[PDB]
Amino acid sequence: IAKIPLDIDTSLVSDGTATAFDPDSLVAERFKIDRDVPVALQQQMSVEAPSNADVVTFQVGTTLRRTDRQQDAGLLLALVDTVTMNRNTAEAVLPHEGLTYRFPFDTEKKTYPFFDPIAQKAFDANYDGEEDVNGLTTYRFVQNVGYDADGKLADPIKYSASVTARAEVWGVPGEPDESITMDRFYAASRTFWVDPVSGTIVKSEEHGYQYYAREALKPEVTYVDFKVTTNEESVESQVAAASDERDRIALWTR
Ligand SMILES: [Xe]
Ligand SMILES: [Xe]
Ligand SMILES: [Xe]
Repeated sequence: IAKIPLDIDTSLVSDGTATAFDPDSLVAERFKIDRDVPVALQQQMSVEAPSNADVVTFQVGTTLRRTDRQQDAGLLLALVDTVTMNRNTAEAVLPHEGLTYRFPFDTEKKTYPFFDPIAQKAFDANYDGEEDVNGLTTYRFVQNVGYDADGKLADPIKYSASVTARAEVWGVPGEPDESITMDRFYAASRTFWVDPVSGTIVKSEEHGYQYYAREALKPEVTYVDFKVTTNEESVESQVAAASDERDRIALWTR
């Protein structure tokens, strides 16, 4: 019925709060962890080569920054991702699988595989109900990565990463000047609000958690624990884009 357009160029922002390690304390006497820090997650998406009649490539740059700092300070996380997807299905075709940044046209009330770029694997995005978003009826989907159905930490992803520091520097118990090596782990939970016609994700809520531990289910030191939601302006921009796409599709479909 339709193809993902080749002229997508969006910059979306999600605001929220985090507990975060201060990267500027890496060589300090004690690793500094700041609580209840305001943050902004910015996602910039642009179309790149290869894109043609069949496929579309998106380059996505994502940053998480503290908003109680000026522009040269407070960068917490940065990720660049590149994916080529089928223009008709939105499915991925470094190797990605399933949905990544959009749902298919005529999205159904069912489970979809949705890629997590840190886990480097697709996890179920389960249908969770209908909800109005700025006058548009959307389908809500929920994806858990490392958390079970009850929201308990169960299978966090171990990064392939490790950090070695004295117990006094980590701020954990230990023998005097004991050297401790901890692995980095990741777990996340996301909610997507989807326009069922165009498949556009008009709003998202994301709760990301990265920490250091000797054992996966016994987190010891937080790297980042953030919860963000797409801001009003970004939701309005996506609802407008989805609405334009829907108006165009309505002209040649039944
Ligand atoms: Xe990020
Ligand atoms: Xe660290
Ligand atoms: Xe850390």
